[PDB]
Formats: sequence, C-alpha cells, structure tokens
Amino acid sequence: MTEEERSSALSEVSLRLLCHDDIDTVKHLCGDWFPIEYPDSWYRDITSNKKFFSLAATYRGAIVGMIVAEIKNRTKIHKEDGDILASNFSVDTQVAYILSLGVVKEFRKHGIGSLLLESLKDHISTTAQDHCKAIYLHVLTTNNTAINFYENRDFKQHHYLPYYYSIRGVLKDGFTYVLYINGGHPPWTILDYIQHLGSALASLSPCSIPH
Ligand SMILES: CC(=O)SCCNC(=O)CCNC(=O)[C@H](O)C(C)(C)COP(=O)(O)OP(=O)(O)OC[C@H]1O[C@@H](n2cnc3c(N)ncnc32)[C@H](O)[C@@H]1OP(=O)(O)O
Repeated sequence: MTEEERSSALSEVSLRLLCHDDIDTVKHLCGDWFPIEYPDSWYRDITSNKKFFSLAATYRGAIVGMIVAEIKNRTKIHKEDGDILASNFSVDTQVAYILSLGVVKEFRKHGIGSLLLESLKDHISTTAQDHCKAIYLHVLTTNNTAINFYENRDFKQHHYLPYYYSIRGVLKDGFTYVLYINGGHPPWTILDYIQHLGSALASLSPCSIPH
C-alpha cells in the first residue's frame, strides 16, 4: 500500500443527502437490511421530499448506510405514540422520528451507525434546537442488535406495540424507543407529578427552604 494509497483512503468515506436517483439503490439495500417491506411510496418520499432528513454514508461513491428522519410538530405523532411528550409544551414543539437506520452488513461494527445517529443529532441542533424535544423510533421486539445499539446510546423503551409489523405476511411485535432532548419529558398529571416531586426535592436541606 503506497503513501499515495493511504492519502486517497482519507477521502473515500463521506456523507450526503439522498436524491431521487438513489431510489433503486436504496430499495436494494433496504431489502437486505430489514425483513419488513416498504411500499414504493416510501422510497419516493424519503428520496425526494425535503421535509425528510435523509442522510447517506458513502464509500467510494456507493451508499453503505443511511438514516432517514423527519422533524415535525408534536401533533403529527401517530396516535400509538401520542403520549411521548407532555401536551403543555408549546404548540410549536417538535419531535424527530427516525423512519430508518441501516448499514450494509459488511460494514457493521465500525461506527457507521453511530455516526449517522450523531449526524442526525447535529442536524437537529443546527436546524431545530429551539423546538425539538424528543427523538423516537420503532424496532422489532426480536431485534436485539438494534435494541442494544439504541439502549447503549441512552434511548429508553417506551411502548410495546403488538403486531406492529409484517414479515412476509406474518405479524410481529414492536417497541417504541425514545430519547428526550432539550428538556423534553413525558406527560404527567399534576397530581402524579406532585407525588413524584417529593423524591426530586428530597435532596434539599430543610434549612435551605423558607419556613
Ligand atoms: C428505525 C430503526 O431504527 S430500524 C433498526 C435499526 N436497523 C437495523 O436493525 C438494520 C440492521 N442492522 C444494522 O443496520 C446495524 O446493525 C445497525 C444500524 C443497528 C448498527 O450499525 P453499525 O454500523 O453496526 O453501528 P456501530 O458500528 O456504530 O455500533 C455497533 C456496535 O459496534 C461496536 N463498535 C462501534 N464502533 C466500533 C468500532 N469502531 N470498531 C469495532 N466495533 C465498534 C460497538 O460494540 C457497537 O455496539 P453496541 O451496539 O453494543 O453499542
């Protein structure tokens, strides 16, 4: 391996947004990555609609991983996950949904998935720090590799969703995972919250509190 070969290697991996020309490649990869099936509309939307943050990692120009997400108003969360954020956050409050994350199997366990997730966080910080208060996604309950990846990155299991998915026509369970950011938190009734509060304030010395 020449020094010239070493220098070249440094520009080989890069990141870019998806485009419409990507659709056929993205379909092939997704067919490998996920045992579920996405409709044609999904591929067209993720590649072409600017509302999505669709980010590819490439090696020698070829896509080797992607993360696809949507930053959207809290009201757009689907009903099964409607309880992710407290409803007294501002009407302008947003969340980020991860539609998809995948890395070609050959390239796994080199940090690509991690960098894609980090890039989405960086994009949120750049674009929507004022309003985005959670990141959420779904996995198959059987997907230990994904579960571990998310749990080790501080996402927490939020809901159990029975028969959420179809693999070759056979229904399979899912989980919702959530990471709160920028002060996001789940809904509480006031009465429940005040009960919880006693544990939170316990650390305060009685002497420090006016009485
Ligand atoms: C909407 C959804 O989220 S769908 C669910 C996610 N997608 C899938 O399950 C599709 C199939 N699976 C995949 O595509 C991959 O397995 C992914 C996306 C889950 C992870 O992608 P990867 O590129 O392998 O992730 P990454 O390399 O960052 O980290 C994975 C493991 O590799 C290890 N790792 C990280 N960096 C390195 C490294 N530099 N060298 C060796 N190992 C590393 C860590 O042990 C990490 O382990 P952990 O998961 O226990 O924390």
